Amino acid sequence: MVETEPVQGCRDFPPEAMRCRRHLFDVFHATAKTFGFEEYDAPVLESEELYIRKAGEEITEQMFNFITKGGHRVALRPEMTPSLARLLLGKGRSLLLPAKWYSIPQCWRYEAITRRREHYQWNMDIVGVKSVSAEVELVCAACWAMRSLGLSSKDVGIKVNSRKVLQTVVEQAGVTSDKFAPVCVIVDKMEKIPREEVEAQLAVLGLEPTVVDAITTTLSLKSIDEIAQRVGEEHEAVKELRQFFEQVEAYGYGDWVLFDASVVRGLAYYTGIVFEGFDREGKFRALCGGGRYDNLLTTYGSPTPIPCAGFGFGDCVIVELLQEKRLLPDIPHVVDDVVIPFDESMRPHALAVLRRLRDAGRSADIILDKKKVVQAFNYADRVGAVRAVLVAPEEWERGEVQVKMLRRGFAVPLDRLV
Amino acid sequence: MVETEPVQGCRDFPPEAMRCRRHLFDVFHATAKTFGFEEYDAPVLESEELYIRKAGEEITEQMFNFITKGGHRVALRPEMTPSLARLLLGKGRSLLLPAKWYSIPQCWRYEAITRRREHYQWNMDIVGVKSVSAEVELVCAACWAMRSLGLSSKDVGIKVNSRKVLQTVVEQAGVTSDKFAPVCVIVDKMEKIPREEVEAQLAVLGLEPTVVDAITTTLSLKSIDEIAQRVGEEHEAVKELRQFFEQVEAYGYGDWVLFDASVVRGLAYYTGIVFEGFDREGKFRALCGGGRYDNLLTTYGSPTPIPCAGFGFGDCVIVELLQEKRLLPDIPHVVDDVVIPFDESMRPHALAVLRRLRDAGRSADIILDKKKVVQAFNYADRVGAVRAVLVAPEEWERGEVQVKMLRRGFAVPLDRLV
Ligand SMILES: *CCC(=O)Nc1cnc2ccccc2c1
Ligand SMILES: *CCC(=O)Nc1cnc2ccccc2c1
Ligand SMILES: N[C@@H](Cc1c[nH]c[nH+]1)C(=O)O
Ligand SMILES: N[C@@H](Cc1c[nH]c[nH+]1)C(=O)O
Repeated sequence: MVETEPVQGCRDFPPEAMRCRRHLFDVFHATAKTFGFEEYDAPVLESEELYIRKAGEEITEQMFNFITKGGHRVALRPEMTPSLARLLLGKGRSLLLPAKWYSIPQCWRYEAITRRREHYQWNMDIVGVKSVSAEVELVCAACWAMRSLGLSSKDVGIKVNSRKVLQTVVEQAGVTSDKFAPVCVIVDKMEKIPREEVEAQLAVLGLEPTVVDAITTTLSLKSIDEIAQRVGEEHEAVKELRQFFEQVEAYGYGDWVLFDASVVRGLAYYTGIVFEGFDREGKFRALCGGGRYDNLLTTYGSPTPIPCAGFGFGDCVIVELLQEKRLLPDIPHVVDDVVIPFDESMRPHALAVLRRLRDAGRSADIILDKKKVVQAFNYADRVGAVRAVLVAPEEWERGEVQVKMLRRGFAVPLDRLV
Repeated sequence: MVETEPVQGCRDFPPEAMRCRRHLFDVFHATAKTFGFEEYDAPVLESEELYIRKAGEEITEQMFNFITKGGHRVALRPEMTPSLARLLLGKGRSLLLPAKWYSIPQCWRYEAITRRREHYQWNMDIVGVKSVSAEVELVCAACWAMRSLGLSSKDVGIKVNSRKVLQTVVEQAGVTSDKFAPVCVIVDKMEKIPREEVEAQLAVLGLEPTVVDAITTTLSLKSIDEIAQRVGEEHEAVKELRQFFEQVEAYGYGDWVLFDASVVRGLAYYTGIVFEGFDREGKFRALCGGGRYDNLLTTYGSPTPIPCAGFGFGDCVIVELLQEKRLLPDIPHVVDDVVIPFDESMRPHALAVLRRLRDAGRSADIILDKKKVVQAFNYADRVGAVRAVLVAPEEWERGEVQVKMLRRGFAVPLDRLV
């Protein structure tokens, strides 16, 4: 007896579960199409060199990696953004900007807590757009998908902030910019852990209380006005946030978005606006997350800087949420027609009827093994047949077949079936 | 400058290539729906124990495997069928038969020839059907997909045979059935390599010339009648083949299928009918391949035998074929509308028009960065916009917007856009 359970921390998708998965993914695809993005994909396997960012990120701590027999260090992608940029660099100047690329890759992490080791992540990125109009498009896409699954501005939101704010606090206070990204990582873990633990974890990177307290204060500012008092309306993070909120208002999604100076995200490459989907009952971790990352491509060796922004939207939390709101009922399998031979002698004919139904775009099954009509009808019910088509010898001589709608069973000519 | 090329032997799918991939996969999905199959999926990662079959198969010689840090021996699936059976066993008696399951998994092999290490394989299996009516359904599905891509009975075919034929030759000649599966593996490599090399490779497994010559002769029989002379019409492989050909005839695909006693397939678990898609110009390797495998589930420790049959249909050869026949032209990207602000002051309004178009199911982009109208029109062309919608201040005061079909530019009220 072989092991039926899957590999540690992975998921099987038998039909029922796969229909839930499809319900979700169809939304990601439709939203992408609505917003005008183009699909792409890259190998699940990447060179390990692609991810070592030296910022102390939780994503680079828990990487599912190994060695090919041929010696090359490779990894199951923990995320898609580095792969995207690998494609964008490959294209060079034959890349046409602006580009709006999306994908639904499965991504992989490794842990000792026997926790999931995989998830599917919708990725949406806009490449080659300087202005916050891209973030606006991105957030609006996030919200569209959410409403498409049947969530409202009363159920979820999008918290927004800009790392440029903290960028200045750290620059003015006298800390070399190399220390910045690792700080964002530490400051991102604020609600999750104590306050004295963060300040000690910051102090470890060579930062005195004056410099640390400035950081504490600026995360717990509640408005843009308060950000303005702290760094002026002159500040570009302020103009960007104002423009961002103005454009999302105009698009019609003002009720979905709000400012939150605590939001930094845990990844290193974000440089400007950042955002984080959340549920309004405070029950769940983030629904999705993204931001602007203007330097990643410079860092990958692009001769000229390429502005980007995008987000990830995982398959785990959104499902947990939809399930709580009872917006993910099991959809049962359907099929238009189940062709039923009265007996084996009728099989050849039933096969020609089966041909016609399919030829006309209908979905159809035919009873495969020898079985009684009554068992065949039971089978039709089980598989969600809208209609049973009985093929009996008597009707066949007349050029007819019996048809029963499942939601007597009337005689019908061949030609009127379709 | 980071490495832009992907990992050895894998493929990137930037937008253009991904549209080809989608063209193909949409066919696999539609054919599956037409034939009434249900989608499933399992982890790309499986325990290594799942594949060691001891038959000398080329698939188990070239397996892309490695060790998790946690010690477990795991592998990137070289095929889907063992994973399917893992799911089917997990379900036990809550599995409803007959079951018609399909999937489009990426599968992985390892080689020293720096050759592809991955492909996408459409898998279609019917579970819980004793009679050849399943193989009929399977082959007909194979052909449907092929015609759906625009191939004809004049371009490709399906060669059919039954391993039960060789089963008897080997049994009558006095060879323990353990030697059978390894023979099928060797006999499958017949066209690819010399004849004396196969007979020496057979002799290595403890088989004298009398027993070997029987095998040689029975592969090069050209008709079913000749199979009948050799093993009688009594024989069930003969009744099965006759029934198979009769049912495919009746379905309307007689011209696509033909008998070929050389066909055995290279995998161990096939027990009855087997089949192999081929192109009629003799140019390419197999388009797809499948068969009946009635014992795999017994072998996996099922308390009672579960009859199955199915096939694999890869993404490599079919593409090569379609490309030769010029049936895979690059489909360029489209989008319904590109909303164009006359200038930045018009952006808020353009965003509300963008809302309306999307709200109505249209796909739409909006000019994201600051740019001239003329550049905006050039952009609209590039991305396959069917229609440009210019939003100017003069028209806006009237409650109008300018609309230009891209395959003057007339004024239109907001409400008539959609
Ligand atoms: C329920 C939340 C969850 O499973 N999240 C998750 C799973 N797997 C990965 C793999 C790689 C990166 C992130 C995640 C997140
Ligand atoms: C062009 C044919 C081809 O690439 N075939 C192929 C590629 N990759 C795999 C991986 C696993 C098993 C089979 C194949 C076949
Ligand atoms: N890869 C990021 C999401 C993202 C896409 N684009 C920018 N950020 C994440 O894992 O959260
Ligand atoms: N897994 C088989 C195809 C198959 C599916 N079902 C039965 N056979 C192959 O790799 O060729």
